[PDB]
Amino acid sequence: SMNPPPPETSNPNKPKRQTNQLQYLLRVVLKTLWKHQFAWPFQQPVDAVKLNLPDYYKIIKTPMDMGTIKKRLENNYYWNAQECIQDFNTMFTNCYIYNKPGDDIVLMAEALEKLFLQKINELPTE
Ligand SMILES: CCn1c2c(c(=O)[nH]c1=O)[C@H]1C(=C(C)N2)C(=O)OCc2ccccc2OCCOc2cc(C)ccc21
Repeated sequence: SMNPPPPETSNPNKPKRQTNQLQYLLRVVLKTLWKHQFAWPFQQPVDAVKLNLPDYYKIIKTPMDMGTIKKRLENNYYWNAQECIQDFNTMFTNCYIYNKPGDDIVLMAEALEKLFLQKINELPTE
């Protein structure tokens, strides 16, 4: 029923790079999704207490959210663009695993995912 610690957004032992692709992921991709009308469920770690979801963190064992991603990008946490893309994909997949296919939140995630995949199709070359 309680929340786990959130995913780390810094770690002095983890290697990292600043690449043009990661800058794009922050300045274009994250910013575009963050401002979307459907972003709000995804802007912070899932609070299973507030949401009365005592099974959330029994079903979702790799939690991810755009607040964490935003901090990771701002903090230069990632080694490459693929690490960040994987975090977005985990976030969307978690929503589809936890929720039923007809749910409103699934429609919202699907709209954000469509936009996300459009923006990463324009991902600049390394
Ligand atoms: C991403 C994590 N997430 C998630 C929800 C969810 O259902 N599934 C998830 O995976 C919830 C939810 C959030 C922040 N996040 C929220 O704010 O819920 C308030 C709430 C509190 C107590 C009781 C019911 C209740 O709302 C029932 C409808 O829930 C909806 C419906 C829509 C359109 C969007 C989100 C949600």
